[PDB]
Amino acid sequence: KTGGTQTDLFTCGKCKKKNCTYTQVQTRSADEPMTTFVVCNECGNRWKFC
Ligand SMILES: [Zn+2]
Repeated sequence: KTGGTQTDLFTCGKCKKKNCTYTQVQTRSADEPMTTFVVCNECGNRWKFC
């Protein structure tokens, strides 16, 4: 009950598995382009990629 998709491109930094979700948002406006964040659906370890 969050707003992301199961992608499994990056591993977590704890559970060391492949069940991470990512979202592609672009901070303030849709003309100030994308940022890719990756969040583990398992323990909740999150980091970014861009
Ligand atoms: Zn984790």
